[PDB]
Amino acid sequence: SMKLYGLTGACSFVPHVALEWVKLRANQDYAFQAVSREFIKSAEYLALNPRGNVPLLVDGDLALTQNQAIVHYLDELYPEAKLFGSKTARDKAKAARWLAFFNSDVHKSFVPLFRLPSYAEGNETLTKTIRQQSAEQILEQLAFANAHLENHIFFGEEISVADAYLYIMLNWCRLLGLDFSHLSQLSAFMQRVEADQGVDNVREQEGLKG
Amino acid sequence: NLYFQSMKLYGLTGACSFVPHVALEWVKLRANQDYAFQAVSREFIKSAEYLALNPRGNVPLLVDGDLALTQNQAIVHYLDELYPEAKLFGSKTARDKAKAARWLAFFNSDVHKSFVPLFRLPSYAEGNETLTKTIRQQSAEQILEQLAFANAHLENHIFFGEEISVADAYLYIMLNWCRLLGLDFSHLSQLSAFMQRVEADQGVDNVREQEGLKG
Ligand SMILES: N[C@@H](CCC(=O)N[C@@H](CS)C(=O)NCC(=O)O)C(=O)O
Ligand SMILES: N[C@@H](CCC(=O)N[C@@H](CS)C(=O)NCC(=O)O)C(=O)O
Ligand SMILES: [Cl-]
Repeated sequence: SMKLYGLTGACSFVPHVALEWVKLRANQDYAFQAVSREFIKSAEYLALNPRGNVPLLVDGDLALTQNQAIVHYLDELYPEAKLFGSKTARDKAKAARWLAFFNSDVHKSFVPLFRLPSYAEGNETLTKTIRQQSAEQILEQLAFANAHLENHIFFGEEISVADAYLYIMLNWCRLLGLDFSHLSQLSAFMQRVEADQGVDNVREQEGLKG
Repeated sequence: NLYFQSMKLYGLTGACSFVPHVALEWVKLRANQDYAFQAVSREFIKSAEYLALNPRGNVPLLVDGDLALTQNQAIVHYLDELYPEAKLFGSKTARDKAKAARWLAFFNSDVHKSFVPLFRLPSYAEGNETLTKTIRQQSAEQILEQLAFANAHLENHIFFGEEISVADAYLYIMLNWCRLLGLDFSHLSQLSAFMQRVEADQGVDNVREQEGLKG
């Protein structure tokens, strides 16, 4: 049985949702191990993942990192679970495109809001500037996602791992006090994602409600 | 013939779009499917005509009929689904493919961004000589720490797939960026040998020719 190491509420939410969909749709249970930021820098965890971060999926002798690799792997093993919102190559790729945008381009913009560059620490003006630029970048990227939702209810034909990724980044925005109320589709999107049983179960497990 | 055109890749020569270019060349060589390559300028990708195809104004972009597909990882996973026989991830087996996909993701999502400040200095450092030097040094250090991790893998593996893969193509082009930037990685001893192995691949060789990367 596979095991996922994750930080609750972090990007590892997405493979956690994927695993729960596999559970609900393909009848395969899995283990979730919530980790602390202290544990992931521990000698024990570093021996499994020298990069000292999450997600990490363990499936027997396979220790697999990277959000996109994990979910593409699960999709290959369990095509019937429709992790990318469809079974057809074209539609899966379109959802994979959104996942990749979120994971490679958007998540990136958040990094300075979670961990300030070393050169900025103690510099009030530079710190403010870096945080401002991150906020502006995020809002510009969210506007692009929001525009898509003007004509589509999800980032797949049905709900997909891309939707889970945007959802969690919007939860980060709420926690950081980065408002997105001007992007008119995002609130309803969050409600639709929250209505999915797999998402609901994971939000419960990771302590994300309320 | 008149109803189905080859796939078309828009790319910047020598940039990250090299990777799906190599993927398409491998599909050509191994699955006998030709494709079109359109080299673009940095000016053309900010043009009105191009923004109509790709509002994000960057590359790669793969057009296959009515599908306009962006993102390196999405493009290569798509081609792998259509042409599994091409072994774009260095294997046909799900676990071996996933391990290669993990390296591709590391390169595309984690390492590539470390280069960003070296290609385009953050605006707030413009005109600030000391901050500019600190940013560039720190970015160079970050890249080398990430490359050291790739180097370690190569201590007991010939490639990042079981056979050569899109992950190898991604590291390769980043090491080409390092050379072009003057970022010395020669203390990581597996990397030069790795570049030679990658360059020996027929598909890589073909794409390097097409993109003008030989010297
Ligand atoms: N490209 C990686 C990025 C993973 C990543 O950024 N992980 C972060 C957030 S989930 C993390 O573990 N941060 C804690 C730390 O690095 O100490 C992936 O997609 O898996
Ligand atoms: N996450 C995107 C990143 C695309 C990207 O970084 N593209 C660069 C090339 S390395 C680009 O288009 N740069 C535009 C320019 O240099 O003007 C992907 O994987 O496709
Ligand atoms: Cl994109």
